Formats: sequence, C-alpha cells, structure tokens
Amino acid sequence: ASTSQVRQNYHQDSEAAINRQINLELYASYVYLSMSYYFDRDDVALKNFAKYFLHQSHEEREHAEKLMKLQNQRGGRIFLQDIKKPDCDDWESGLNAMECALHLEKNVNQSLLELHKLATDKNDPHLCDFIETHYLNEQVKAIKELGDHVTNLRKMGAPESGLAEYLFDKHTLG
Amino acid sequence: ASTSQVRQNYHQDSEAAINRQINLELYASYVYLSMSYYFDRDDVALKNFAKYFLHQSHEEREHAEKLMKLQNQRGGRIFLQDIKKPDCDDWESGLNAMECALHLEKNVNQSLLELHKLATDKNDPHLCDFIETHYLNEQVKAIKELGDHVTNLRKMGAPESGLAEYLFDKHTLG
Amino acid sequence: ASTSQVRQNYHQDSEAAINRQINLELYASYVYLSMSYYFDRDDVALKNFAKYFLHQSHEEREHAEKLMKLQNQRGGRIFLQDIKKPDCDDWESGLNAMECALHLEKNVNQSLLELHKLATDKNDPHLCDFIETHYLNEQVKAIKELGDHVTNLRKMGAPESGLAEYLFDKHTLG
Amino acid sequence: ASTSQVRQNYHQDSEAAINRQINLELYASYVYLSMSYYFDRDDVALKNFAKYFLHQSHEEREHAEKLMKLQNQRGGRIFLQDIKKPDCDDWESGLNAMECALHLEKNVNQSLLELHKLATDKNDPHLCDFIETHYLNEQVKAIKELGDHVTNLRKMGAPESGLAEYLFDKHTLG
Amino acid sequence: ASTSQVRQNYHQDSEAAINRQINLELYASYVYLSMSYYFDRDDVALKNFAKYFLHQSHEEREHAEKLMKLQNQRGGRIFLQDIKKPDCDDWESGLNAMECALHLEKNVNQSLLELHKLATDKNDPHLCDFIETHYLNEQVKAIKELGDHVTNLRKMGAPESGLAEYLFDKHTLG
Amino acid sequence: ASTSQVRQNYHQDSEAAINRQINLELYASYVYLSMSYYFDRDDVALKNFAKYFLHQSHEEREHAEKLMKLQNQRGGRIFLQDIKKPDCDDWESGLNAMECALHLEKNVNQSLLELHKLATDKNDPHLCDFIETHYLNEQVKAIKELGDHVTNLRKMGAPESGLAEYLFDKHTLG
Ligand SMILES: [Cl-]
Ligand SMILES: [Cl-]
Ligand SMILES: [Cl-]
Ligand SMILES: [Cl-]
Ligand SMILES: [Cl-]
Ligand SMILES: [Cl-]
Ligand SMILES: [Cl-]
Ligand SMILES: [Cl-]
Ligand SMILES: [Cl-]
Ligand SMILES: [Cl-]
Ligand SMILES: [Cl-]
Ligand SMILES: [Cl-]
Ligand SMILES: [Cl-]
Ligand SMILES: [Cl-]
Ligand SMILES: [Cl-]
Ligand SMILES: [Cl-]
Ligand SMILES: [Cl-]
Ligand SMILES: [Cl-]
Ligand SMILES: [Cl-]
Ligand SMILES: [Cl-]
Ligand SMILES: [Cl-]
Ligand SMILES: [Cl-]
Ligand SMILES: [Cl-]
Ligand SMILES: [Cl-]
Ligand SMILES: [Mg+2]
Ligand SMILES: [Mg+2]
Ligand SMILES: [Mg+2]
Ligand SMILES: [Mg+2]
Ligand SMILES: [Mg+2]
Ligand SMILES: [Mg+2]
Ligand SMILES: [Mg+2]
Ligand SMILES: [Mg+2]
Ligand SMILES: [Mg+2]
Ligand SMILES: [Mg+2]
Ligand SMILES: [Mg+2]
Ligand SMILES: [Mg+2]
Ligand SMILES: [Mg+2]
Ligand SMILES: [Mg+2]
Ligand SMILES: [Mg+2]
Ligand SMILES: [Mg+2]
Ligand SMILES: [Mg+2]
Ligand SMILES: [Mg+2]
Ligand SMILES: [Mg+2]
Ligand SMILES: [Mg+2]
Ligand SMILES: [Mg+2]
Ligand SMILES: [Mg+2]
Ligand SMILES: [Mg+2]
Ligand SMILES: [Mg+2]
Ligand SMILES: [Mg+2]
Ligand SMILES: [Mg+2]
Ligand SMILES: [Mg+2]
Ligand SMILES: [Mg+2]
Ligand SMILES: [Mg+2]
Ligand SMILES: [Mg+2]
Ligand SMILES: [Mg+2]
Ligand SMILES: [Mg+2]
Ligand SMILES: [Mg+2]
Ligand SMILES: [Mg+2]
Ligand SMILES: [Mg+2]
Ligand SMILES: [Mg+2]
Ligand SMILES: [Mg+2]
Ligand SMILES: [Mg+2]
Ligand SMILES: [Mg+2]
Ligand SMILES: [Mg+2]
Ligand SMILES: [Mg+2]
Repeated sequence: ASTSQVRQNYHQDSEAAINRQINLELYASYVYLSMSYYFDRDDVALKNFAKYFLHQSHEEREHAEKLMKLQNQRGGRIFLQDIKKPDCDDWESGLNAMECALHLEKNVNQSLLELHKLATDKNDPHLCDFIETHYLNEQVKAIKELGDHVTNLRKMGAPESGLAEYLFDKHTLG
Repeated sequence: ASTSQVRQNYHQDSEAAINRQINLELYASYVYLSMSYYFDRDDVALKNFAKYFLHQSHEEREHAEKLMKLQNQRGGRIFLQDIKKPDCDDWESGLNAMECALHLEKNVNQSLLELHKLATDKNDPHLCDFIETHYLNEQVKAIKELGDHVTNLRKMGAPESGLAEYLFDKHTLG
Repeated sequence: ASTSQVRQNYHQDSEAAINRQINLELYASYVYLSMSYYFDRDDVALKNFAKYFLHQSHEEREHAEKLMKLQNQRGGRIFLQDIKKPDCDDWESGLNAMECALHLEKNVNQSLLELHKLATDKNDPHLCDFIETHYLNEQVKAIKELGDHVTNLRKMGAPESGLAEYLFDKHTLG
Repeated sequence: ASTSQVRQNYHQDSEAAINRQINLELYASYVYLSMSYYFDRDDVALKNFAKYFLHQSHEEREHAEKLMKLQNQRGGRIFLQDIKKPDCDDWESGLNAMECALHLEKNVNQSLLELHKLATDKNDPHLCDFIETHYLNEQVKAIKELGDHVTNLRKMGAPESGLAEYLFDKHTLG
Repeated sequence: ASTSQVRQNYHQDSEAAINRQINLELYASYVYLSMSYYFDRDDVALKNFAKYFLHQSHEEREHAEKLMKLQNQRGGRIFLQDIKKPDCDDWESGLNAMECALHLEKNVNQSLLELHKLATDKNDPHLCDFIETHYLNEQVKAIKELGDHVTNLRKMGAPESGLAEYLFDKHTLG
Repeated sequence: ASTSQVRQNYHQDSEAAINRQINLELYASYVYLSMSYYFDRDDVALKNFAKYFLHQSHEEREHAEKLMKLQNQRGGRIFLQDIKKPDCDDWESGLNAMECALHLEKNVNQSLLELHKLATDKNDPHLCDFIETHYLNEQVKAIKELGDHVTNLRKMGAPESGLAEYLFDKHTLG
C-alpha cells in the first residue's frame, strides 16, 4: 500500500496502463520471434526474412525493458502477465508475415496513443514526453517500413511468385 | 502432415519434447526478467543484482532460440505456447531471489535430463549430443554458481543484514 | 594377426564399420566432384554451383582422412576398397543435383547412425563421441542447407526456369 | 550427511568413482615425475626425455584438478587418499620408460572406461559428456603417441643402442 | 550426340584418352593416400613419410581436376569410372613405398607420353601444349625426386636399418 | 653401489635427508591442494581462498622439483615414497585453514633447519648455500604472510563472522 518515496504526479491509472503496455511489447516480441523461425523452416528457407523478424523481436524486448525501467523510475510497481502465444503458427508467406507485422505495429501504436491520451488527461507531461520520445516516432517509422515492404512484395507478384519473395529477401532484407 | 525433406531419425515424441523445452527456456527468461526489475525498484535498489538477473534473462532467450533452430534443423515444427508469468511479483530479498533462481535452474536441468532420457530411448545420438554440448554443462555451472551465491549471502547474514546484500552486490556481482 | 599395442575397447566389428565408412566418404567426395564439373560444362555454365559442389567434394575427402586417422589412433587397420563411380554422368539441372546431394547426405547420415548404434552396442564411448563430435551435427547442417536450397530452387520455378537457376547461382551460391 | 544444494542426478557410486579417479590421475602425475628425473641423472642424461615426462607429469596434475572441480560442481565431496609411489625407482632405459608410460596410460584409460560405464548405468549424461570431452580422446591420443614412440625406439635399435636413444631424444622429443 | 558449341580440332579419341587419364590421376591420388596412412600406423610411425605421401595425394587430385577442366574447355564430356583400390594394403617399409611411388609415377608418365603421341597424331597443338606445360616436366621432376629418395634410403641401409628410415624421415622429409 | 662420477663432498646422510625433504614438499603440495578445493565447495564458496591455496600448492610442487634436480646435480639418487593424504578432509573455515597452513609451513621450516644442521655438520657448504638461497627465506616470508592472515581474520571476527571471511577473501586474497 504505502507510497513509493519517489512517486510524484503519477496516476494509478497510468501505472496500470504501463503494465498493460509492457505485456503488449513482450507479446510483439513473441510474434516476431515466431515469424522469424517460420522463415528458417527448410520448406520456407528465406534467411533474410528470418533475420529481419529476429531483429524486430529483439527490439520489442528492448521496448518492454525500457517501460519496466520507467515504471520503477516513477515509483509504480511492475505486474507481469502471461505473454500470449501468437495467433498463427504458420505465417503462410513473406507477404502475409509482413501484412501481419503491419497490423501488429498499428495495434501497438493504437495502444501507445491511448496511453498518451491517458497521460494527457492526467496531466503527466513527463509520461507524455516519454512516450513521444521513445515510442511514437519508432512506431511511425516501423509502420512506414512495413507498408513499403508490403507494397514491394505485392508489386513484385508475391505471394504466388516464389521468385518475388526470394529476390526481396536478397535485395531489400539482405 | 507430409514429411519434412530433412527429417531423419527424429521421433515425434522428441519433437514435442523440444517444443516443451522451448517454452521452459522462455519461461526461465521471464522469471529472470522479473527478478531483474525487482532489484531496480527504488525500495530495493541493488543495481548489480539487477544486471546479473538481466544477463541471465537474455541468456535464457538465447537458449530458447537455439532450440528453435534445432527443431527446424531436424525437420520438426515449432509450436509455441503462452509464456506463463512468474510465480512471484515481489522477490523479497537478494537471498530469496537467488534461492528461487537455484530452484528454477534445477527444474530446467531436470527437464533437460528427461529430454536426454527420451533421446536416448529413441536412439537419437545427434539430439543427445546437442543437449550434452549446449545445455547440460551450462546447467551444472549455473547451478554451482547460484549455490555459491546463496552460500555467501547466508554466511554474510542475509536476508536480515541489508549490509550483507549491499556488499555482495558490490563485491560478487559488481 | 597379433594385436596392436594401442588397441583397447575397439571391437573388430567397429574396425570393419569404420573401413566401410571411409569408402562411403570417398564415394561422397566423388559424387560431388562429378556434380561440380557438370556445372562447368559450356552447356550448363553455372559457375557457383560448380564451386559449391567442389568445396563439398573437398570436405568429404577431409571426412575420409579423419576416419583413416581414427582407425590408426585406435589400432585398427585400414583396408581400402574401389571408390565406385557416381550413379549419374549428367546431373540434369541445378535442382536435380541438389536433390541428389540431399539424398546422398541422408544416406551418409544413415550409415553414421548405424555406426553409432554399433559403437553404442559395443560400449565404445570414445567412438560414440567421435562420431557425435565430428560427424553427426555436420550431417544435420548439410542436410538442412541442401533442403533449404531445394526449397528455394523449387519456389523460384526450377528446373524449367533457367532464369531461376541462374539467379540462385548468383545470390545464394555466389 | 545432509544433501548438497547443488546435487542432482549424481549417484553416490559415481561420486566415489570420481574420488578414485582423482587418486589415479595424481598417481600418474607421480609416475611421470619419477620418470622425468630418472633421465636427468648424470648416468642417463637424456634431457628431452626428462622434459617430455615432466610435461606429461604436469598434465596429469591438471587432469586431477579438473576432476576435483567436477566433484564440487556436482555436489559430491572430495576424499583424498595417499598417492602411492611408482613401481620403479630406476626406469632402465628410454624405451622401457616409454613402455611403462604406455601401460600406465592404458590402465588410466581402462579406469575411465569403467567410470563411463558406471555413468551410463546410472543415466548420468552430464558425467558421460564430461569424461568423453575432457578425457577419452586425450587418452587415445596419448596412447597412440606413446605407441609411436616405442615403435621408433624399437626400430632404431633401443635399448641396446645408446645412439638410438640419444638421437630419438634430439629428433622426436627435441 | 549433338556437338558442343565450343568444340574445335578435338578428336574423339583424345576426348576418351583424357577421360582415361582423369581416372589414372585419381588412382594415383588413391595410392598416395593409402601410403600416407600406412606411415601413420602405430607400428610404422614415420610421420614425415606420412605427410610427404599425403601432399603427393592432394597434388594428384589437383592434376585430375585440371584434366576435368580441360575436357570441358575443349567441349569433350567427362565420363568417370571406378577408382580402383591400390595394389597393396601394407607398404612394407619407407624404401618399398618410395620404390612403389617411383613405379607409379613412371606409369603415369608413360600414359601421358601416349596421350601426347595421340595429340600429335591428331594434330592437336593445344592439347600437346597442355600436356607439356602442366604435366610432362612435373612427372620428370617427381621421378627424379623419388629416384633420389630411393638412392638415399638404399645407401643409408634401408629397409633393414630402422635407424636409416627414421633419420631419412627427419632430415629429408622433415 | 658404484659411485656417481659427479659426486663430491656429498654425504650419504645428506642424500637421504634430501629424499625426505622431497617427500615433505610433495606432502605440502598435497595439503594445499586439498585446502584449495575445500574453498571451492558450494557450501564454502570462497574463491580467492581457493586460488590462494592452489597457487601455494603449485609452489610446493616447484620446491620438490628443485630438490630432485639438486639430488641429481650432486650425484645422489632419488627415492620417492608415498605422498600421505592430508590430516583433514574438511578444513572448517578460512581461519582454520590459514592456521593449519601456518603450522605446516613451520613444520617444513623445522625440517629445512635440521637439514641445514646436517649439511653444516658434514661441512657441505654448497648444500648449506642451496638451502639458504632457495628455501630458508621463502619459509620466513611464507610464515610471516600466514601469520599476518591469521591475525587479520581473527581481528575481523572469524571464524564466527562469515562476513569477515567473505571480506578477507575479496580484499586480501583478491
Ligand atoms: Cl503520485
Ligand atoms: Cl492516483
Ligand atoms: Cl496472467
Ligand atoms: Cl524520422
Ligand atoms: Cl524421422
Ligand atoms: Cl515418430
Ligand atoms: Cl498456450
Ligand atoms: Cl566446466
Ligand atoms: Cl580391443
Ligand atoms: Cl573384437
Ligand atoms: Cl574393392
Ligand atoms: Cl548447429
Ligand atoms: Cl543426486
Ligand atoms: Cl545415490
Ligand atoms: Cl589413504
Ligand atoms: Cl584427435
Ligand atoms: Cl572437333
Ligand atoms: Cl573426332
Ligand atoms: Cl567403372
Ligand atoms: Cl625443372
Ligand atoms: Cl662424496
Ligand atoms: Cl658418505
Ligand atoms: Cl612409501
Ligand atoms: Cl625478504
Ligand atoms: Mg494487452
Ligand atoms: Mg536456416
Ligand atoms: Mg521495430
Ligand atoms: Mg514496441
Ligand atoms: Mg490461448
Ligand atoms: Mg495476420
Ligand atoms: Mg524524437
Ligand atoms: Mg512447460
Ligand atoms: Mg536503477
Ligand atoms: Mg545462465
Ligand atoms: Mg536455459
Ligand atoms: Mg496464470
Ligand atoms: Mg521461489
Ligand atoms: Mg562441453
Ligand atoms: Mg559402402
Ligand atoms: Mg568454367
Ligand atoms: Mg559438406
Ligand atoms: Mg562426409
Ligand atoms: Mg560399376
Ligand atoms: Mg539423384
Ligand atoms: Mg559439436
Ligand atoms: Mg586407485
Ligand atoms: Mg640435467
Ligand atoms: Mg599426456
Ligand atoms: Mg590423466
Ligand atoms: Mg607401498
Ligand atoms: Mg613398467
Ligand atoms: Mg572432443
Ligand atoms: Mg586407367
Ligand atoms: Mg600419427
Ligand atoms: Mg607430385
Ligand atoms: Mg599426376
Ligand atoms: Mg579389384
Ligand atoms: Mg609396389
Ligand atoms: Mg614448363
Ligand atoms: Mg617425511
Ligand atoms: Mg568454484
Ligand atoms: Mg608458498
Ligand atoms: Mg616448500
Ligand atoms: Mg590443522
Ligand atoms: Mg636470498
């Protein structure tokens, strides 16, 4: 119960929202992990898709860690939840994985936007700045990159052209 | 259904056991993550406990990844499950965290030993070698290190001596 | 007849099996040699297929040499046999060569697995360790790589697309 | 009585066997020490035989130390015994010393093989791996080297040719 | 049937003769391989004989490869045959191995001379130049070196003097 | 029986005394070896005590070797005896180990002093100089260092303070 000695201008609702966001970032890490190893299957075998999604997975773990650090910086208390498995076991194709990643990042961005709204409603400028500085432009860049990737794959003839996915793997992700 | 072109001498039971082990390693990663940020709380404030457990968390993620790679190398199919949250939100003390980590690593080791027994019963020497080479001695070393740590903390007067935990933090984990 | 001064715990059946395995490795070297120069024909002209299979040929000669060294280390006696010519003179296509290499490596792996079973039945842990350390994971990696290659070529449109085989030659084997 | 906190899957019989093996390695160190200084006598005066056996003596001390470390890693308890003096005070000749070293290393290897059998019967894969990784191939290499040395000395005309032992000292051990 | 686009002034008899020569070079590689590991036996133990013959074995594999490349350069088609095992399993002595190698190289040289005669009869100056440039002087040098070696071993008292073979191993092959 | 060609002014009693001293130095090496691994136990876990005593163990082996060399330099003949196991299996504490080491080094010093008395009574100045130069001041320094260590541990509150032994381990032995 008793307060943290550091706590100031940090609403309990913001504290809870940061714990939800921690879960979401870990969930995103897990989705990209799954995607990565899909492309490492002997019957998929797109090694640069695999590295690309692994890198993205590790990023998301870093995003989670930074929110954990924030929780403590502000005197909130971290409460972890189960990290749900991804929706898919088999991601179908390079294009479909990229489409799923785009939708994931748009979902993560919507959560961060709700979090910023809350921080604004509770007049927490430090939390607003945090989210703006470390998260919002990362999301906009990730979303733009994924859209670019989907566009290229589509134009190249994916998913039906295995050639298209192979060449994208070498030229864009390589 | 149809076979993987790479698959040879890889029993379905071993395939399932590797998927269980993947979950366990990710679970271990999560426990150490939680422990790490506990020591980063302003009311705990043992920064080298925090770094030590973070490093251990990242290790475990690497151990999971290597099993995922193995699954694919052998032509098995990765099936992920929810990563359960840790048993504890509050780890009590440096000593109690170390005790919990020891019990975690002994549990992980017991799983790997059951996995090796299975691999032996199914006459899978490649899988036996894998487990021996990459996992079993890591576990024995981790277990020994954690026991050493618990011993020192106990001898120093933890958990009642906050001095003991502070000085261990600086001299052993620092 | 009279024993080797070094010989210990080395069954005559293991000695014979190692001589068979020596022949098999040299045979594998010969198959890859043949494949290599097929891709060097003026009417095939895929120079990176050619280098890839030449490298694999030299590897296999090294694998044979290490078994010869082992035979002597254990006090067995090397008995060489004719190295049979490969099954094919003309390997048809990049894809078909890769398919044949996959089947070759799976055959070599099955032989090594039978050899390990024998070594296990004769309670020869040094020989078990030898095979595990120097051979079994090499086979699993070779098999996985070849499967990956076959998958890519298939997805790209080989063997009918001469473009697919040309581009694979440059991007994967180059 | 009470258990070690680290102990897992480590049979008391294996614990005792490791203590016996520790004694044997120290015993081997002592035999090579004695051999070394024999060749340093003014009436023997083969300085490279002396260095060769001293190096081998120090190796064996390292092999003992690694088993001591293992005992502790696994939660067993080290119990030392007297290190018996070697069988011989006077080793007769370079050839006879080499012959005695060959028989010593074959004895040490037989002990390690019995130890591996025990570890296998008690389903201790970590201990099996330990012995395989750190000991069995060292023994096979040592045995092969000693056999090679005995062969050369014999072919050269030792022990009757003092010239043979002198020249072996310079060309093989030098 | 249909011609190679590159083929010019390349008689079918020369094409067949190059395929025979390819087999012979691989056969020579195999003889030297066998010789090499004979000297690696614990009861022979002449390590520089072993390295010398291994080097010669690898050379011969290179000589085969260059003929394979030639076949393709000229638009002929490679047809491989079984590589026969060597005549001997046990090479008796350093001197006898050297004598056998001399006879092998003289046989290989006689084949190359017949090949040059054919190339001359078919007015193939490119093939004549090839053989002259890459093969004939190599043979003359190899033959001279082997004769020199046999002479020295004979003068030193081989094969009865094990000392002679030991010292040759160190001073000439070392 | 017959004399060594090198022997001069070297009494048989001195020869025997040097053989006894060789045994004592090896015995000291063994005591420190045992002490070292005691501190490596998971329930003791003082790693710098362990390194300190291991270093001391290796020193003593060097002291033995130098006496063996001396025996031969003077034309005496080395006669080895069993190296007795240490008095203790369990050394109780850092303080008690240090106390036992102090008593060991004082015993070794008393032996060397008796040896010097003998060398003096037999008018062997070379042996007197040997002992003075290589042994007596080493003993005085070792004894002083061990006394210093015991004093510090005692003042710090050992053996009851596990904190004291931990901090000594880091600051003095570290
Ligand atoms: Cl607040
Ligand atoms: Cl609030
Ligand atoms: Cl939950
Ligand atoms: Cl930007
Ligand atoms: Cl299977
Ligand atoms: Cl199955
Ligand atoms: Cl689940
Ligand atoms: Cl280790
Ligand atoms: Cl045997
Ligand atoms: Cl047998
Ligand atoms: Cl045959
Ligand atoms: Cl691997
Ligand atoms: Cl146990
Ligand atoms: Cl037990
Ligand atoms: Cl005893
Ligand atoms: Cl080896
Ligand atoms: Cl023509
Ligand atoms: Cl023609
Ligand atoms: Cl044939
Ligand atoms: Cl010349
Ligand atoms: Cl005298
Ligand atoms: Cl006297
Ligand atoms: Cl005795
Ligand atoms: Cl001083
Ligand atoms: Mg959520
Ligand atoms: Mg891969
Ligand atoms: Mg990202
Ligand atoms: Mg994120
Ligand atoms: Mg669910
Ligand atoms: Mg989706
Ligand atoms: Mg910014
Ligand atoms: Mg589980
Ligand atoms: Mg902090
Ligand atoms: Mg770890
Ligand atoms: Mg793990
Ligand atoms: Mg739950
Ligand atoms: Mg717990
Ligand atoms: Mg290992
Ligand atoms: Mg065969
Ligand atoms: Mg070419
Ligand atoms: Mg290969
Ligand atoms: Mg092979
Ligand atoms: Mg045939
Ligand atoms: Mg085929
Ligand atoms: Mg390995
Ligand atoms: Mg014994
Ligand atoms: Mg000397
Ligand atoms: Mg050795
Ligand atoms: Mg040893
Ligand atoms: Mg006795
Ligand atoms: Mg003997
Ligand atoms: Mg090894
Ligand atoms: Mg022929
Ligand atoms: Mg050798
Ligand atoms: Mg040559
Ligand atoms: Mg040739
Ligand atoms: Mg035949
Ligand atoms: Mg012959
Ligand atoms: Mg020339
Ligand atoms: Mg004594
Ligand atoms: Mg330790
Ligand atoms: Mg000392
Ligand atoms: Mg001493
Ligand atoms: Mg004592
Ligand atoms: Mg002095």
